[PDB]
Amino acid sequence: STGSATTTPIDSLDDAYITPVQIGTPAQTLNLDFDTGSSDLWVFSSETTASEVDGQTIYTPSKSTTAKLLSGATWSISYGDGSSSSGDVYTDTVSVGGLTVTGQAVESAKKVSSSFTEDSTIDGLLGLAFSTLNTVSPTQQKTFFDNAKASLDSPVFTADLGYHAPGTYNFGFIDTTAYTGSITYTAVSTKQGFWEWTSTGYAVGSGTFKSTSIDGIADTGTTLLYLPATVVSAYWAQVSGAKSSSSVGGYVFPCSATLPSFTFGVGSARIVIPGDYIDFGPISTGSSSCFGGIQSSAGIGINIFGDVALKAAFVVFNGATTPTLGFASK
Repeated sequence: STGSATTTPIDSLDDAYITPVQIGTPAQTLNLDFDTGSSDLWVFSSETTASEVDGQTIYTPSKSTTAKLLSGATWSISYGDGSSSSGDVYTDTVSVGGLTVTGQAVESAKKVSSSFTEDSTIDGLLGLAFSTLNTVSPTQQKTFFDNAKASLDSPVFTADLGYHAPGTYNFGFIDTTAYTGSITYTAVSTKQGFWEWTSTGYAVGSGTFKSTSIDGIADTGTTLLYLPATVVSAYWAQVSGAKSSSSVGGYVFPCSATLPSFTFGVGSARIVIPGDYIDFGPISTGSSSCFGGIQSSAGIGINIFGDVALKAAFVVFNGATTPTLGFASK
């Protein structure tokens, strides 16, 4: 089997991407944030505290003939940005782009934090990291990809995020028409539950590539690119008027600036992030100061190859017995 679904930016900055997911019988279609940095599939629902729902489409398990309550099960998650959610647990039939998993754990939110309530476009998350991070208790549950794996033509999914445009998540096959040149594969460590890999270095604009190991995670659920302070300083030093602002919360630059590209290494291959991808717009409405898309990971505890980096590539998440990551230009 295979599946193929279009993923769409939620706003004009590509702050996140949503992908339609069919849950239950008859299908209830919710738009979920596919997140390769977490491992819970959770949804706004008929059980979510009413005052914490603001425009989202909700899953109503009592209207699904295939929903089953996982007796006594609970879940509770906190994300790197400080957001959180919690609730109880159902299993139900879940389909993504034609690919169906029966008995998928669907985590129903009873409570969500303000940042989720305030985002009317995101009806929940679909986690695609390793199932060892799943937060269901007393028994951890498997991700959609883990459940689907044995049925897939090949044990892979791919992320092909668009810049200010729709993209694609594919399951079970590599679309050889979706990238230029070849895919370079690189080792993954699953020790922390993430798609964790080591980049071979970086370049700023037309600068000579610096060979240096940068351990980080491929995380479709994080907007920006977070890298060591040394690397990030070297980047913004090439932008006139750029500075790190403690009040804004990161590097900012004059909106009139021409941003250099940023290159990261994948083995001996190179992925080039165009300068425009690094522009996340006015720091507030009407401001002539803009927020940068490359920020320091200092304080996070890990480097994160988020959407800013991933949308510059066709990315293979290879869930073979020994997982790997593949990157191609496109």
